[PDB]
Amino acid sequence: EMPQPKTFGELKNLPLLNTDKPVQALMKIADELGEIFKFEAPGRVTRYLSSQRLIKEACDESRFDKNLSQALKFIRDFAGDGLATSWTHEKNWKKAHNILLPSFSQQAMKGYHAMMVDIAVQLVQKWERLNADEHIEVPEDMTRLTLDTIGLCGFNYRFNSFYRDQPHPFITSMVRALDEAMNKLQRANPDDPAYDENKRQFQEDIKVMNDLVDKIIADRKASGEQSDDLLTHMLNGKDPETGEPLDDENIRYQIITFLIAGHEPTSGLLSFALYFLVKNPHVLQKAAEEAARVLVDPVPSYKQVKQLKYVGMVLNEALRLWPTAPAFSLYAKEDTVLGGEYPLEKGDELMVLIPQLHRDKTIWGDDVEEFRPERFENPSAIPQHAFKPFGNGQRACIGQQFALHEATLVLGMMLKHFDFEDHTNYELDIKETLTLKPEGFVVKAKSKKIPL
Ligand code: HEM
Ligand SMILES: O=C(CCCCn1ccnc1)N[C@@H](Cc1ccccc1)C(=O)O
Repeated sequence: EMPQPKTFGELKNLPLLNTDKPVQALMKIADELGEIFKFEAPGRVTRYLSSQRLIKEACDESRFDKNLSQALKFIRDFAGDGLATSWTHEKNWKKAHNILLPSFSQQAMKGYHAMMVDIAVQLVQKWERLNADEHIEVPEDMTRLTLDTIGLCGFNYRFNSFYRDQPHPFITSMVRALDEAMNKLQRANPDDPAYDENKRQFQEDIKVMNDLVDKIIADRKASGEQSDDLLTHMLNGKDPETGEPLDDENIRYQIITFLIAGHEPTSGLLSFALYFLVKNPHVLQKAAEEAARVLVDPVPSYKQVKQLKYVGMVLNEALRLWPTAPAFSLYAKEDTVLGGEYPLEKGDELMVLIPQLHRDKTIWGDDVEEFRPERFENPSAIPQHAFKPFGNGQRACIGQQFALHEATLVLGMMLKHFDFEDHTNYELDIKETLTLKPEGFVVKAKSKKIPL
């Protein structure tokens, strides 16, 4: 009874994801098959959920817990039992959860703001300093910004991305390791000697990341500056339940986890937000008007960022259309029936296909493809589990407020400081990595010539 997309013999559905854009492939499948489809691969089955109707059940934490998708399982080879790749039942998940949640308290957020502004100003300055007719490589610069922000705010580490015309080596290795991790989904015989080089490159890339992590830790140890940041909590915070701090190994995984998680989807969000803004000039103008009205100081204060309501709406609407961490996986904690209709056995896996959730016309109306920030004029109007860019429940994104604050600040500053032109009439082309990004999205920015 459950729809299932086309199969490939013994490979079952797995070749469907042998594409550069698997999330978009799954969205198309969802478009065809509806709110739920079974997806089989050799030795694996999951069910992709796309309707709020079913996802609200899936989001019942008494019935389902976070599952490590194959992607996360393979990413776990270097993210280990960091927060994102740990099972809820692993001691280190709840420990690190409890230890690191304070890093995203309101007070923490205020504390990050200055460094977020530091990086944002670097972005603005970069764009201010472009010559006539030069253009902005949007995902690239958003990723420079987000990486630097998480590095600086989180770890008091400067990736100095705006000093580089190429991504920081960490990124290069992180991108290749993520990609290798996700390529393993397709690999029938992962121990085939043909993948020895992939294994070597994987370890080399993991070593690059870990070397940077070791440097972040050593620099913090050696530091004479007082820090009270995410790393501080990693190195010193004690879990109230266990009384225990994170052990060294987990700290390292958390650093890797947060460097990755703390920058990748946010960069996508910013990129998509700017994409949608330049595609929707009335929206852009409204957002710009808000930025101009609110950001009355040379650098935004924390409170001003919080007053960028419409910018927040823009970001939420971008997350609605292109949630940059576009899926998460769940497993049935016990036998349960989904939707009154689909019996699941304990351990059965679900995938929540967030972009498709966000296109559930029964929630959003028929105009789901339109970019309408006003959908979020009162976010509380959105039904529960209808809008899930940050995942669910206690396994939701710990960094959501950081992401949104950063993105609101940055977008606000961008909108305050520049007019943007979609000079190429850019054709959305969504590159799928760990996140989604509008690949090749370029704009031209005309400074409003507002000093910092
Ligand atoms: C707009 C940007 C972001 C989006 C869309 C996003 C999305 C998500 C989603 C969907 C999950 C759940 C994944 C799952 O259940 O498998 C998640 C978890 C997580 N995110 Fe984010 N995220 C963003 C930014 C960030 C930031 C800025 C940080 C850290 C500073 C971060 C750190 C994490 C961590 C550590 C987890 C795992 C939480 C846990 O399981 O304990 N993310 N994110
Ligand atoms: O589920 C995840 C992993 C989601 C990670 C989201 N994310 C980002 C940051 N934090 C969490 N991919 C999806 C889509 C997919 C399928 C095959 C190959 C690659 C991708 C799936 O396997 O169905």
